[PDB]
Amino acid sequence: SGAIYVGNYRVVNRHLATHNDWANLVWEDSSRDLLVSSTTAQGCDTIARCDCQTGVYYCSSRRKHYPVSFSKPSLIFVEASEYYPARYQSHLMLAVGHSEPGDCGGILRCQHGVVGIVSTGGNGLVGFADVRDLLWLDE
Ligand SMILES: CSc1cn(C)nc1NC(=O)N1CCC[C@H](C(N)=O)C1
Ligand SMILES: [Zn+2]
Repeated sequence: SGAIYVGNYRVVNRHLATHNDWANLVWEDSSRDLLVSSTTAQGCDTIARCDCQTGVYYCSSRRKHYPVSFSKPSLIFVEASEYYPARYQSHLMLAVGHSEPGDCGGILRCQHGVVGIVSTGGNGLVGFADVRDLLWLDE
């Protein structure tokens, strides 16, 4: 679990969104596993606006942060699960790192701010749903 709080927005993995998230929906994209909902309070997370390929992510299954090199956002095939059939997930970045399903939501950050959230894994790899292209999170 985990979310990004910036302005009047909350960003979560779409597969982990709540009834409140869906009843306060701004935008959602199943192909990216993202869902953004509105909030009453003001969030102060800075979103990175960069092309960084290095950063640090929070791994809840180890109660530890890990430094990673990660790939450019792209269309990567993702196995079927209880939330989605087998499909290509877009805007996904992979890195060599430990992850388990409950890790989804963990933030990935570089020196410029929040890069994205843990969204996929398996086989000694971890995938992050990129949010840097969502410029409207600031306006
Ligand atoms: C949840 S990350 C993970 C780590 N391991 C070992 N296995 C993992 N499971 C996954 O990759 N997914 C299950 C939850 C939804 C994900 C998606 N975005 O389609 C796919
Ligand atoms: Zn950066």
